[PDB]
Amino acid sequence: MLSLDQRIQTLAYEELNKAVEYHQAKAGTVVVLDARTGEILALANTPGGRNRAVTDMIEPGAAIKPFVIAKALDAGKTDLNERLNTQPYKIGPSPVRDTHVYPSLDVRGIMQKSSNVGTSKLSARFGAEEMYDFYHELGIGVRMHSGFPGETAGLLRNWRRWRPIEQATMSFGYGLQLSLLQLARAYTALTHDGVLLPLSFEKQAVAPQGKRIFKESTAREVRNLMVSVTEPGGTGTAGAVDGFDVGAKTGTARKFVYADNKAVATFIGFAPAKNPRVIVAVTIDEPTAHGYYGGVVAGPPFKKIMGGSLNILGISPTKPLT
Repeated sequence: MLSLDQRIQTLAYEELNKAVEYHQAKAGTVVVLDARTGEILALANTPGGRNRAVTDMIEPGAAIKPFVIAKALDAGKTDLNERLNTQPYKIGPSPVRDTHVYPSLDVRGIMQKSSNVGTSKLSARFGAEEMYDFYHELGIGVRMHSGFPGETAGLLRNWRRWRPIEQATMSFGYGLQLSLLQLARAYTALTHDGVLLPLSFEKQAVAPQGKRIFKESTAREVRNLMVSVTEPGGTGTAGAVDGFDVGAKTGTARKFVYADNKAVATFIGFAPAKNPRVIVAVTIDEPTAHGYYGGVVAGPPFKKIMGGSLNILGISPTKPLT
């Protein structure tokens, strides 16, 4: 009747509490979607006061980067061969920096290493109004109308109020806010070959009519780029799943005072990367023990939830098991 798959939800709820307790976090959330139909297979929240996946508005941090890269590729403002100067720079007083000083990176490196500089430079190739409409067409600031009271629209500030630094920080996930469900929805544009899905709490006999945001070719090429995140040399190797190519993104969103230690560890990805079937999104709110970063904190729960979901759904491994 409903789209909930109890086998996946119980797996997700248990793996979530495991991670939340181990790292002594304030809260956590997991979303599992059918990557081809948008059916919500699992929605787990801890300490399960409210449905945080739908209600809690967060700055996504680095999790939004693949959409800026996809947009730059879709419109032809960059390509897969271009190497971008990724030295840290400033816009007036405000700095734009990565964790490491990379002299140059292509779009694959920007995804792989999670480069704020590279992503902001690609975004700066669009006008403020262009990015505003892009973010709004991704559903940022658009209510899900899931039915749960306390649902949030999200925050997308009017483009006319954007300072140049603010457009830059939005490109790597600060200055706009959305729920984990909204963020998981947006990734259907990458898995469903450029077509954004509306999501559904009930079973779907066929994928509903979505809305195209990217060319099919753009979505496929971006998916390949994101597999470098879980492969050695990427920030999300802790989310690799045995027997699959996993395209994913990690982020450590910082919170208001931006604090250097209070942060929401995020890990979101899909598999099988080339022909995705499952989206898994994990957020761990304010971990205080055994790590800080989305990769190390939310990676392991993603790994087990993704691998179990693929197994539960009977998805054949693409590579030999180890």
